[PDB]
Amino acid sequence: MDVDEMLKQVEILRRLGAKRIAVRSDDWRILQEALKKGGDILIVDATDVDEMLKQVEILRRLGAKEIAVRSDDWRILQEALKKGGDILIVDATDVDEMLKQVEILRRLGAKRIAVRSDDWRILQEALKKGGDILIVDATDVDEMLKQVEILRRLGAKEIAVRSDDWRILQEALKKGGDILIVDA
Ligand SMILES: [Cl-]
Repeated sequence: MDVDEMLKQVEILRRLGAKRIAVRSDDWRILQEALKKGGDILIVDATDVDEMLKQVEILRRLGAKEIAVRSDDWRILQEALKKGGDILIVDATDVDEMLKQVEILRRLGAKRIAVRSDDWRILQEALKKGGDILIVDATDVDEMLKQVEILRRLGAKEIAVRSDDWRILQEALKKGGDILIVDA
């Protein structure tokens, strides 16, 4: 998720010093509120190609300087690359499929690729292949801390934690995670 709850979360996280806050939502209304409220990255959820391109253009005309497009369909991500979306968020399931998806995106000139996976094995292979942002899907506070910490001493320079619970994201802020991804 709700607008007043997302604003409240963003405000609390910013008042705790979060320097990179992402707001994820399938509703254009929430994301426009987050931009106005100062959210750093707007994460456009998986939608149709026509609706994704229309939302990207208006977020950009409204002043979004960091737009992320999330999609499991590689067609959307390329069309968002071409439109100029800033972060391409790969939500793949198969390992060898992910590095395949990442490699074409990078050859096409994607300068900011994010890989999203609850499986730490995929995220490491993404770190190996040079993905720019590792998006950890959280579930347990001590499990996320473990994954964040291993990823960090593996050399991950940009770690994002995704959670719908303010508890996990504050722990990720406390632990030094780079991007806090407010789920809605
Ligand atoms: Cl995401």
